[PDB]
Amino acid sequence: LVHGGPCDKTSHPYQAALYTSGHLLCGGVLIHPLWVLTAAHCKKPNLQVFLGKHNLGQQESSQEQSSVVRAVIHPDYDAASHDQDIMLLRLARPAKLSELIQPLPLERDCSAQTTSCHILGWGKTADGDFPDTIQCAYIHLVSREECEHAYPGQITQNMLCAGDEKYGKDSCQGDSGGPLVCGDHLRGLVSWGNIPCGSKEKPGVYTNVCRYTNWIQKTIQA
Ligand SMILES: CCOc1cccc(C(=O)Nc2ccc(C(=N)N)cc2)c1O
Repeated sequence: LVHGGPCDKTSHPYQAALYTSGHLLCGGVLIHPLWVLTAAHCKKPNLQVFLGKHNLGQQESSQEQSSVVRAVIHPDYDAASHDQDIMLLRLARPAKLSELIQPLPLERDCSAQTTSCHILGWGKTADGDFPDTIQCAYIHLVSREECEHAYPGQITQNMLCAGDEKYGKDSCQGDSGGPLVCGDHLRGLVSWGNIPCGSKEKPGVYTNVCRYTNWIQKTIQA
């Protein structure tokens, strides 16, 4: 995450850290004790999910680790365009809830009125390094028309755009699959955007979570 700052220790109980080969790969969102939502392009071998983490460089009393027993990629995910960039991970060990481990409810209304939004993650910062402490930033949803102008022919109905006019606060590599939170609800998942990261003109592109209500519920209940 670029141009942000360290999160408040108690503000992100839904945040998951996804690892492969002992290295951080992606972000994720806890949505049920047994399920974590992430981006479909985060599919890698033997994913290890860490909940209750704030600082990746230290062992924390609140942390809970679990392997993945099932990875469910949306049937219509298109890797080249990032269309339908969503995947459900079933935990081997269900999340033991605490003040620092809680699910985040989903935004089910695609026409939800404008609320305060924020992004978070252990992705690439402004200096180009990967931080040990989770970063946070307030951003705003960008109109579909302005986003279409930024990325001609690339924005689908399964995508949302958000960014920051002032400093270009934006998500980056490592934050993928992490949450775009609007009014204490999951509005989006970090998917793609400007390289190098920065949203002053080209906003961050997020999976439009409201579109996947039926698919998520059908997968969890299957
Ligand atoms: C499975 C690991 O995932 C990745 C691997 C390689 C590259 C990326 C990446 O560049 N992602 C990204 C770019 C821009 C924005 C943005 N500016 N909003 C967000 C994410 C990646 O996620």
